[PDB]
Amino acid sequence: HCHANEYAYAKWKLCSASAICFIFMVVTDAAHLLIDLTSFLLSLFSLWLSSKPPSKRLTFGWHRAEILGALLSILCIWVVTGVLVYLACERLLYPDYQIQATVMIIVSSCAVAANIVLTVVLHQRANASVRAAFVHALGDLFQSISVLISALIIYFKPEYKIADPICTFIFSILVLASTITILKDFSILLMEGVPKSLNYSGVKELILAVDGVLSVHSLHIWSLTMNQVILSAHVATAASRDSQVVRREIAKALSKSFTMHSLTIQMESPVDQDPDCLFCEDPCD
Amino acid sequence: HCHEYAYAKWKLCSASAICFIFMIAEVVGGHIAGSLAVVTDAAHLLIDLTSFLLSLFSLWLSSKPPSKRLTFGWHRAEILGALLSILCIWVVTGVLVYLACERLLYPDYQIQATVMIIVSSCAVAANIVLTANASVRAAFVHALGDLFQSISVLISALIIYFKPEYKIADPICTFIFSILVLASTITILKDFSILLMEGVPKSLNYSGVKELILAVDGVLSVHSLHIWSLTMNQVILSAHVATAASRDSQVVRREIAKALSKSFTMHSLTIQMESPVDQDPDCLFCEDPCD
Ligand SMILES: [Zn+2]
Ligand SMILES: [Zn+2]
Ligand SMILES: [Zn+2]
Ligand SMILES: [Zn+2]
Repeated sequence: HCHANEYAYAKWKLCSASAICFIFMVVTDAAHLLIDLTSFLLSLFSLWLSSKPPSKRLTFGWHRAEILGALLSILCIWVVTGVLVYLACERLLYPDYQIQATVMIIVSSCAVAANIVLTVVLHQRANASVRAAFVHALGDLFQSISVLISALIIYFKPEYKIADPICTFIFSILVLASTITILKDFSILLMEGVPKSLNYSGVKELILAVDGVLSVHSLHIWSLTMNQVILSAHVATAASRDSQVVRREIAKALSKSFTMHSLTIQMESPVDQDPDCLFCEDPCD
Repeated sequence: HCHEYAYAKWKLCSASAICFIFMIAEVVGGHIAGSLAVVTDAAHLLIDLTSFLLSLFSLWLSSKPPSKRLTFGWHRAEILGALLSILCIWVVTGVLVYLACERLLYPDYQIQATVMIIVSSCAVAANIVLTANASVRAAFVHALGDLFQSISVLISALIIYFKPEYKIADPICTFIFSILVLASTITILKDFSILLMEGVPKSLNYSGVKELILAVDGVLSVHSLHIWSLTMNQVILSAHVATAASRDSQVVRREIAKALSKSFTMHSLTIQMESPVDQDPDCLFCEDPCD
């Protein structure tokens, strides 16, 4: 008949961390004291949207909205990065600037400790929702050390005085290198692309492992947000065989292969027309 | 059975290049000259430029057929680029309102708008020379719409040449134009978001299509009804259905899909055509959409 364990593990992840970065929240230096707080509050928002039920307009529910908000946060990250870059290139163009070289250090003192508390505690031992907040936390950890160490030279030998530019540069660059991966991941998720953890051809062999299947076309198997996969394909079997028990055994095999979320099978007839099935011939791969 | 590219590129890539140099002119008149009002349409021209860009981009993608990792072609990358361009519009409007409210609170500036007027005067004249299916009309309506916006920027600045008394025509006009453009963004982004989360198309109705299902001799009971569209107008269908053992299930779904095609166009569709086991009270995982 084809028919709150791990998501609930996330309630104790940010609801506290939100208040923590809130307490965390020089006047211009306190600017990024909220870029993390807002992001993680929106992450919790995404969690509550994952809690939502299905509907008619949204038959599957309100799930991918989580990735939507995630990528929105990532775009705001893209934003704040370029902001810092503008500051750095301008202050390169304006190499003159005066401020005590430790007043920012002494407040980055708690910051490096502030960030690392929430960052690596949020480290894994696998919803990307958590990971998106983590790489942000891991991201602003760079902001914690972008000026802390890079200003000590000014405090010690200001004959260079511009180590903050290069350190900000490299840290923002590494944040972006962190982004690119999950960026392309989220893309192919929303791009209706099959999940990374799966091998289309592998699933094909899983199918063909049954005596019943003689051919399969119009196969489509993509996933929801994280581990919720949807399956569709056509199949022709021996006309002598009972599709019902056949398809039941098929679904049995697909389940015993690995997890599923939703499966549809056309169960076509052997009849069928290969020479012009080219419309769904095969994925070019 | 379960079922020009050059000119397509050229007449649209070249047209986008015409819009590009349009932007180029209105922006070389833009920054150093005045820096106050003219930049308003700049984005609008630029955002429509990017719209044409991403449409031809999507054609370029469609030139690549689907693959193993991509079962449905590079279509939805259209929406990706669309929403990204939307966010660019949002950030440019944001910096615009930022500087505008700053100049409002900080009146410390001065402008000889006249020399900045004529560089923006022929700009709307350039909007005049650039003038079917109710879409080209909608584009002509868009064109007419662009005028109302573009023509408004001058008439504001003109009396100021005679009336230095107020001088505040630029902030308010920039503000209202930002409102119009952000409202357009709101509309289109609501549309595209509802499209995402694998939403059903607005042009169609779940209840209507499921009634079309239930209105056939074969059907006895359906469930798992999951239907939606890809990017713009290509819809996909998935659902289960049980009926009597006597029915020739194959021809049943055959005629079902036939009547569905008859109802309207689809891109893909699958049906499981389930059995009269029917664990109805335990089908709560597939009982109905909450609506
Ligand atoms: Zn079922
Ligand atoms: Zn075929
Ligand atoms: Zn087929
Ligand atoms: Zn059920």
